[PDB]
Amino acid sequence: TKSVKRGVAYDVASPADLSALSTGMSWWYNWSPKPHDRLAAYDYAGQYNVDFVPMVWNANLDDGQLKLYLLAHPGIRYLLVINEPNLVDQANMTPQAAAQLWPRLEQISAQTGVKLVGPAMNWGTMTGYGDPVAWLDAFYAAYASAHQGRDPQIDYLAFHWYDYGLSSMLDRLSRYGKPFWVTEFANWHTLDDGLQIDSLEKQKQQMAEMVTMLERRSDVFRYAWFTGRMTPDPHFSSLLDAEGRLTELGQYYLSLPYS
Repeated sequence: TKSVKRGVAYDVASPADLSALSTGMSWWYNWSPKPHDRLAAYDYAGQYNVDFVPMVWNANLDDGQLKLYLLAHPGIRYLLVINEPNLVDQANMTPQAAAQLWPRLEQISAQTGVKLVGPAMNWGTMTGYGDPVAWLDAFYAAYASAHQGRDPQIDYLAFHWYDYGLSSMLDRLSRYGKPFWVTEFANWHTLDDGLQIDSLEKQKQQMAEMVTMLERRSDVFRYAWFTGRMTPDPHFSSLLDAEGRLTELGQYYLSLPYS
């Protein structure tokens, strides 16, 4: 038994890594429409009690291939859409470009039953749209313009955050009246102010604070820690080390209480 909210943002490739994660982790995603090819002939849901959630990263979408996959995996009830549109190095989609895509996503929702989770917002780099509120206001106005004043279908907003104040950013984004998935988080504060996360204890402290807060929010359905492994790892953000082995952080993550 474990939290339905608790996930990882990582392209899990190894069944051994699922053995390690699955004691506390309910789900994962890999920024892509299908799991890693290594897992194709493994019943991961039945053996590890984990689910994979597909994602449409940007407008480069093979609608037919995704529909075919979702319809044959009716256990999949959610589709993550649009990875950080206001970041030029990520989805890099203007409000209009996202409005133009959206009916294709709504069609996939009607044809398969999946709820749309996204766009996945952060503080951005796109000219004029650093503030996710400015980007989302514009996306809502663009979509409503094209559809006789109807709002875009948003079942859940998604959010990524690598700093203090995650609860304050969710409060600010509540103005849309939508619940959230927080699909990337960790604390990567770096500036020399006393708050820099420059030790494992400090990442463990901030993981406990953030996880407790996300577990206790009724408007947060799922979250995903960033990430399984990375190198270099200056904030000690990795949950995994050797194939099939947790780090101290990973063991700690899986042990945390939940609602």
